[PDB]
Amino acid sequence: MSPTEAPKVRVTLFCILVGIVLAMTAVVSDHWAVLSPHCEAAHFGLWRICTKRGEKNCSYFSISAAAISVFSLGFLIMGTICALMAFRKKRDYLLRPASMFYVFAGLCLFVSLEVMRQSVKRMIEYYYSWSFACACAAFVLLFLGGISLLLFSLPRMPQNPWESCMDAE
Repeated sequence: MSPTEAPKVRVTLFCILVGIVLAMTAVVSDHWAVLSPHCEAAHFGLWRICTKRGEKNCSYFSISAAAISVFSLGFLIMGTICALMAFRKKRDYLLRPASMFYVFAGLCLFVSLEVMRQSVKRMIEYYYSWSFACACAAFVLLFLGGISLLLFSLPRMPQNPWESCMDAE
């Protein structure tokens, strides 16, 4: 009850509940780039590429980011299964891996972010408004709500000569 029902571990776990959906806001919305030739204004994403002058023509062609963000979504889903099952049956050891997959799901958007930047750099201007700063707020959420959940579930630095990690109870 001490590492799983403390409020400092549930403020963090509710914070991941924000970043679980903001990284889902990014992975469906294709709004994190603006092609601006000057009409051929196109808005890039992972899955659909839509050129807007209504003449809303959304289609596909980017593959790297898409493939990389199967792992960012999937890892998060797997992480939840460790985290949803670690609040019951008095097991708290289980949470330790749940904090691993949220760092990974954090860092598998950050490849995605870097992968999407190259596409806009190789292809007329660039501007991101709606879903780069979404995912750069779900990167920084999942990457840092994962490391803090880790240190809020690893026991403590021992602080005394007698104490040891994995110390009884």
